[PDB]
Amino acid sequence: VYVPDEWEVAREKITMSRELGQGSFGMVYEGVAKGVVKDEPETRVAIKTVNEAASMRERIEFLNEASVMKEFNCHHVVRLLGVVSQGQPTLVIMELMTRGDLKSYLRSLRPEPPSLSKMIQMAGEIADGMAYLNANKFVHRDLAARNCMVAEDFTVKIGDFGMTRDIYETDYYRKGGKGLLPVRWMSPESLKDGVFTTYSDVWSFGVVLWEIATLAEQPYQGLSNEQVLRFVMEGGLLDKPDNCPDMLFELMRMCWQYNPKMRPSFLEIISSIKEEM
Ligand SMILES: CC1(C)C(=O)N(c2ccc(S(=O)(=O)C(F)(F)F)cc2)C(=O)N1Cc1ccnc2ccccc12
Ligand code: NI
Ligand SMILES: [Zn+2]
Repeated sequence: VYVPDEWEVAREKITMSRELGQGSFGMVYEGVAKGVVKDEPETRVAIKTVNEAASMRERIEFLNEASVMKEFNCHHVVRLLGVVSQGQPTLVIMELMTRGDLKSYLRSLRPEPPSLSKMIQMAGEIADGMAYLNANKFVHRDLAARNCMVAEDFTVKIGDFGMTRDIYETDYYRKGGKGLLPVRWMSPESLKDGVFTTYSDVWSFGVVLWEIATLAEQPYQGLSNEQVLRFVMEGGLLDKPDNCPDMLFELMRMCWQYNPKMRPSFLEIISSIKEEM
């Protein structure tokens, strides 16, 4: 069960354009929306949707994951703008991040070195969103560059585009043939016991920093999914990226302490980069 509220907006006011990709519950689109932002008759939006052919309790699961965003007010987490629970298909409308996911954005820079400054900006802008989420008692459990989102001004925001895009099929393993797992981005304790925490979010952040420093290479390129498990669970780590600044590899290491209680908080990460400006 879900009860509509003041977030509800009318299907009429929402246009869909070109598709953005396959979501957990449906296709996702680019669009425009009216009367959803103050002094702004039109607003470009991401329209997340459901397949008419999905369960009623999956249309309920879909809405109650958007109900979590109603609580948030951080400029580094992608903004919930409205809901359309009434009728078919069921929609959520969000802030449109006009440069898409951090992984495509970094990959688009290969054939052209980004400055320590810019890499440390991006790093602080990810760590701000995550600090907020961790404090509003939210564990991302799929923090990766492909789940960060980039604004027209190049500011980075935490988002989540699910585990279902064709484009990043390499980044997921159906372990034991169960559900998809982003094994390359997972803490040793997430891999062994299925323990997701703030602290395992800090591990995924270490791998995002690696992704920024490598321009989104595949972590542990040349190991199989089962070989990644073995390597990380026995205390293995990623190598210093080529041309990696000292300050940014030391962040990485901190985030990859085997003992979760040894990794720093996002709050401590922000403090740590702040004494570097
Ligand atoms: C799938 C879609 C629409 C979505 O629902 N979320 C999302 C954002 C935040 C949360 S959240 O607040 O729970 C937390 F904590 F995870 F951050 C949960 C889900 C995206 O990021 N999305 C992708 C997306 C969004 C905006 N502009 C895009 C432009 C180009 C390509 C994709 C774009
Ligand atoms: Ni900021
Ligand atoms: Zn379900």
